[PDB]
Amino acid sequence: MNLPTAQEVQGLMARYIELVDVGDIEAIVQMFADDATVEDPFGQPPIHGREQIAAFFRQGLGGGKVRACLTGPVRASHNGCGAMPFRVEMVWNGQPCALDVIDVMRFDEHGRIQTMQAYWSEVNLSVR
Amino acid sequence: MNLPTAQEVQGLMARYIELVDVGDIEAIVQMFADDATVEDPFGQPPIHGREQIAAFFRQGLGGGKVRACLTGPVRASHNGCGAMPFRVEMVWNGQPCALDVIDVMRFDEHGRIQTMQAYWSEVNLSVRE
Ligand SMILES: [Cl-]
Ligand SMILES: [Cl-]
Ligand SMILES: [Mg+2]
Ligand SMILES: [Mg+2]
Repeated sequence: MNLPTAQEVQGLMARYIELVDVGDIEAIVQMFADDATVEDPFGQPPIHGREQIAAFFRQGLGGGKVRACLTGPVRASHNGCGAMPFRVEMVWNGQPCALDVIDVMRFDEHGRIQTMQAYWSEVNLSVR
Repeated sequence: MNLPTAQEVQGLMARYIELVDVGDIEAIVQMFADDATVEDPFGQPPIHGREQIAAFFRQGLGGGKVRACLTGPVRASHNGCGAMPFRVEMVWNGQPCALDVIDVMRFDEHGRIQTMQAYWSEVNLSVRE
């Protein structure tokens, strides 16, 4: 509970996708530190504020049917950071779709997230 | 090339992995901006400039026997950045091992790598496959 060790990073990151897949918005939002920023998709301004991280997520996961799965292991550093590949199954244009995503996270001392960057574009989005 | 779009970033990144996979250390370096910054592994201090970058890559790759392959699609942005998952197979002490990596690249307006972060560690080395 201090800065996560690489093995522990592999744990918080993978929690984090479970939770997202099970749809627990409230549990997602206790993972973020108070000053934490969300860039999703990377390219677009950091979000920020705990009401605001919680409206972000509630806009993405509210309607309960999203499924998110890792598609390879969590790469983890020794300075409390990591990156992961995954896929998301969602709805676009009324129809089911997927989306391949990569997250990079830094974990502050308190084992909470501080930055989250998500990489994807249309170029990753596939209609099923 | 100017800043790269998203489709252009997917293609630049995938070529980096080939060039790595074939071991053309001058062609790799030349993908980088003249003043580019490598952090590999992210967290060890940034390797700066093509001289230093060349010394780095020669020391990883010059021994031979490294092969590198993507393991899913490149995740691109519209601000010339991306991210890709890949696996590096090598031979250590004559035992083969696999290393799972994600590189994160930021490209300039010539379409040269400005900055490369490589996320991995010792969790990510697996010495039976
Ligand atoms: Cl992977
Ligand atoms: Cl993937
Ligand atoms: Mg090849
Ligand atoms: Mg320049």
